[PDB]
Amino acid sequence: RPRFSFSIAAREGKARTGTIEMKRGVIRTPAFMPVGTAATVKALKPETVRATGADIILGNTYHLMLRPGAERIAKLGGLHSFMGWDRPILTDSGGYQVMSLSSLTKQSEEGVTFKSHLDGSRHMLSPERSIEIQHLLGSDIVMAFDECTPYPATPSRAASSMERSMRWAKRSRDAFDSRKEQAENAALFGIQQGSVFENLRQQSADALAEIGFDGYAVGGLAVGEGQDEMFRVLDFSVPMLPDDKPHYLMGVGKPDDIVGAVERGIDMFDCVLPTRSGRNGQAFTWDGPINIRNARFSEDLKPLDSECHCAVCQKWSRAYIHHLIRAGEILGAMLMTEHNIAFYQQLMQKIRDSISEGRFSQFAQDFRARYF
Amino acid sequence: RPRFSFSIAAREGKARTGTIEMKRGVIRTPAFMPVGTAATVKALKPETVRATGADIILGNTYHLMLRPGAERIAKLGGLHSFMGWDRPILTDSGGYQVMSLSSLTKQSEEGVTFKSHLDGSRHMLSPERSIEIQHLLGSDIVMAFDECTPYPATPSRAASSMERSMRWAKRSRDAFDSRKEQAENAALFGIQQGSVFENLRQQSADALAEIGFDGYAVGGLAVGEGQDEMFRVLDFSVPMLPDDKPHYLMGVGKPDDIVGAVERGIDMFDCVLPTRSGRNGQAFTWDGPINIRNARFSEDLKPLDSECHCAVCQKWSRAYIHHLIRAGEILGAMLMTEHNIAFYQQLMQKIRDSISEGRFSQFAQDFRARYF
Ligand SMILES: Nc1cc(N)c2c(=O)[nH][nH]c(=O)c2c1
Ligand SMILES: Nc1cc(N)c2c(=O)[nH][nH]c(=O)c2c1
Ligand SMILES: [Zn+2]
Ligand SMILES: [Zn+2]
Repeated sequence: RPRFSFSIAAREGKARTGTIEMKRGVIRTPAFMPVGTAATVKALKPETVRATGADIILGNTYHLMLRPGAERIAKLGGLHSFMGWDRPILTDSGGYQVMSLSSLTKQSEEGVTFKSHLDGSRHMLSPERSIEIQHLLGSDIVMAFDECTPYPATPSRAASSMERSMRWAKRSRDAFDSRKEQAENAALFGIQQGSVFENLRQQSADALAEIGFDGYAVGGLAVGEGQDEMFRVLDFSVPMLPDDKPHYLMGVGKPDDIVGAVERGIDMFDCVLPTRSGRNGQAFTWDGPINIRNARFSEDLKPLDSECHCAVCQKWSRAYIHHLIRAGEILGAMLMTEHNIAFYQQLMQKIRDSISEGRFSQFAQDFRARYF
Repeated sequence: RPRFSFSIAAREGKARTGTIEMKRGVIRTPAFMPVGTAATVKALKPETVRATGADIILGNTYHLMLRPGAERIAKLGGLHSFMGWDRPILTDSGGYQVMSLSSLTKQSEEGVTFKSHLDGSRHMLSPERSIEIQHLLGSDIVMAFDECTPYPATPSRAASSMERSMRWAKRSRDAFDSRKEQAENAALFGIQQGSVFENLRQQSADALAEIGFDGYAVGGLAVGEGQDEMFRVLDFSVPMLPDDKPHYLMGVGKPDDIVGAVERGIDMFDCVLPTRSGRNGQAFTWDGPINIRNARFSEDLKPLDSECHCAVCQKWSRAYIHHLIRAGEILGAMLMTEHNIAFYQQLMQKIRDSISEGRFSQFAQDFRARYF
């Protein structure tokens, strides 16, 4: 396969369905990427993640540079080898989690200096270091290092962050290209910023396209603005990005958000929702999510979802998983997670098929009628 | 298959190797039984437990009567159906864990009344109720309800507990037999008591044989007496039990204890060691156990054990599992547990094969030379 090749097979309105070919595998889009936090998709062996239908997973750069270490993972043969996942891996830049999880973050034009929320150590993450860490990890899709703008943002602050992000996008591009091995085997995605302001999003899109990237992510969303606002922003933002390249909506995972995002042109998604779902009792079903911990499921012999085809719904009942979760049993987490990720992948398959068949709009309608 | 049929295929000294045929499956002996505490073998799907080579698992009656409830499990179709394990299941009487984990235990000739260490509720466990609960669970091998004697024990107290246990063994037998369905489909094991005293063990063995059971367990050991004393007691105790029936050593699981116990006539074992091992970093190897959390394994690319054939040793390195455990990741527990249970099953296979081939004594010697 080629280093990177995105092809759209079918369309319906703004929605697209196709594939991304990379050296390590083919990615069917719209795609959902399970998140591997500390070099592991929570409570799941990589073979199980693949069994759910996943073509690609996301790796958190922030956690990896801290815990085992980027250099260490490289010495061990790369993240793929390390965790046992031989398919594509998209890695975030680490920046977003630096601003969310780390201590004493000192920001500058050069990058960001911060303290670990673990050992209390110190690191100087920058566009160059982030690209380098992602290289050390052996990432297939590398995200440009940016600065996520907090919501709500004033036009002036949103402009400054976006402008800095565009400058950092150029530095990310150059860092990526100067590393021969990485440029020849991996892909690079740029990230659009501009908060909720149309003019800023347009300037960001133009700057990104001018630099040139393999894919374009819509950043700065799913940060407290609500679905209506997110959709309103996506309405004008997605059309600004190059049509022939993948559109990636970062940190978006509620089923209804994904459906609406695909209707607006998004091809890729990632979220912790599925993994953190079965950690509190939340299991997704076609009739809406349910909290397995509720007493009404103590003697329910039916599977988590009536039509889901995952191994969990084939083999175990709600009653058993209810008991497992309430007992604080690890198997409870394993089973809940497998089902949830499988549910998401089935959602992505239903989306891809409906687009390919020109009945996506009807699917979106039927999905919402039942889900809500 | 028959309700119960034990047959010895080979012998070497006191050691035996054979099979127990039951309706739900064949059990190869000497056998190691993984422990399913809250209706789950910690961090493992039942298919994975079977993949390690396990022919049978143990179910904790104490935990089950408390958490989901015996009656509830029965209404749900039995423990086998509930947890997804269709092979034999041996259930303890619940008594031992009543004296170890529960609050305010009030003992009498009728049984034991106690408070739950969970909700703080109250229950009246007796030989009749224990047998009944095990029936409700759908147990294949039912353990008689006894009274484990604390170590050290005075001759007088050991005698009183043993005598009470023999009276409770008779009540267990009668309770079991009066329940047609249970008597026709399940097996009943009696438990020998008498502490470290030879005369008491002899009286217990005689009383048990007089009543008649499908199997005989050596109870009252692995309670703080040390390996030398345990072995010394087994030396004279095992020969007192019927030779043509299975000999079960309860709560014994260190690899060296199992080897020495088999040399003394034991056919069945169960222990939490394997499951609680990979919870602190302990992984068993042929060169002795290792603590995966130790910094020396951070960049060790070799598998947990060099010759182990489990899926974990085929797919992941010490370095990865070291990181997972130190990161508090669930997959760390899943991988450590699978390997440890697989190691135990391989130990049981090496024991069975060496007995069948008349070279067990040599195996025991070689095993210890390397393990220590
Ligand atoms: N919701 C979001 C999640 C993310 N991981 C990111 C990011 O990594 N970079 N930039 C972003 O804007 C962003 C937004
Ligand atoms: N070590 C032991 C573990 C056990 N689960 C038991 C038991 O269940 N009954 N009686 C016993 O003596 C005993 C001993
Ligand atoms: Zn399912
Ligand atoms: Zn192994």
